[PDB]
Amino acid sequence: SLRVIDTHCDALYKLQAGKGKYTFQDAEELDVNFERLIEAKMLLQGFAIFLDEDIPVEHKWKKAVEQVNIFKQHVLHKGGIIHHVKKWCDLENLPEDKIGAMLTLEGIEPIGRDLDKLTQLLDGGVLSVGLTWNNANLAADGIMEERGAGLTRFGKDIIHLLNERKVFTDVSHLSVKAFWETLEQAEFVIASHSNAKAICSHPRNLDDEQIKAMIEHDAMIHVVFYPLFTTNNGVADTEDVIRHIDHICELGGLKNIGFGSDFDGIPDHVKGLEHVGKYQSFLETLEKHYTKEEIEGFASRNFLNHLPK
Ligand SMILES: CC(C)C[C@H](N)P(=O)(O)C[C@H](C)C(=O)O
Ligand SMILES: [Zn+2]
Ligand SMILES: [Zn+2]
Repeated sequence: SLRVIDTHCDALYKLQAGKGKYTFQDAEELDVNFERLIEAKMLLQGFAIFLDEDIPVEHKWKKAVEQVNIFKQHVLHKGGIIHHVKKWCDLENLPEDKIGAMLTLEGIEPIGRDLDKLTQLLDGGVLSVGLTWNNANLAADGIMEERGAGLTRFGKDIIHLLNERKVFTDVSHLSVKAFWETLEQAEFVIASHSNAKAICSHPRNLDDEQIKAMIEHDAMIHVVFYPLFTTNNGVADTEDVIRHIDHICELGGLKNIGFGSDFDGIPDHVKGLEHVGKYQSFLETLEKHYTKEEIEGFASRNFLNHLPK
């Protein structure tokens, strides 16, 4: 078996929505739960902070802080084993009996116009920040906004702070224009959950030009287990996920590929990747296609080679 790094799940959004109905220990309805993370042999799971687009502007910060509190109270020190990775040394020094968990921020909506709110989140240990979800916000346009604009000054100022703090700038969800501008501005670039658009043409995916640029930037691309972004017909299994891995390798990105499941953030599943406990069976499926060294690259080593430094 091999340890796993997965950059993106929406367990916090789901736990929050559940209103106490879900036990993180073992709830079957949670794609990511304690028992399943153990089964996965998880090394590091990214937990996104994300609010429904319908949480009003005046409550977004409160609800985000609530998610951070859910993380601290119900995820963290689960089994004593879940260990909060708040800085990159925490991961590099992680005890072998621990499973690392980091916070990431999916769109800067919760900070309003206040950079100090972002500072608070970074101090709290957020290690990757997506400037946008799908919508227009004060930092940039996300991919679903028809205007498709790039970065605002605020967006640029945010990226500068991220660079300074050795935090990833996450391009998943950005408009095409914001993507290109972000590559010029950001020092530590990741796509925490995006697939290849040549293989599945959803606008949420990255085209060949974008993928080549990511590689040139020495960025990480973390493939996502959502059938809608995996196959054009919307029905997908693990071999279909591998077609994206193949494609990125073909574009020169063997060492730039990781996993970003989007577990708990998706209405249906890739067959064979129904929940995070399926990870080990998926890695063995990979053995028909790639060497153990290459698979270890996808599972953890690529990400580990790209920590902000
Ligand atoms: C919690 C649900 C509603 C939204 C998630 N934050 P998502 O990560 O945006 C899932 C989606 C398919 C995507 O990645 O585009
Ligand atoms: Zn998410
Ligand atoms: Zn998302």
